[PDB]
Amino acid sequence: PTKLETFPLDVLVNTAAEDLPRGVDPSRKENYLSDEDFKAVFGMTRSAFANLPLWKQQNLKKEKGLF
Repeated sequence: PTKLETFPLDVLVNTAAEDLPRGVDPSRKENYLSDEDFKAVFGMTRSAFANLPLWKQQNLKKEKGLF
């Protein structure tokens, strides 16, 4: 698919789901973080995160306000 746009961490954490930017899926907020923000928040590669069990992906996001 088309490369996703990048959005600041605070926009993703503070904006209600229905108020988010066009193209932004609130169930996949981590995919819109810049590489710098993703690395800082999750401390692992995107592929590594995507390969984790769903419960773990969700739990890590919950502790960061990204779920």
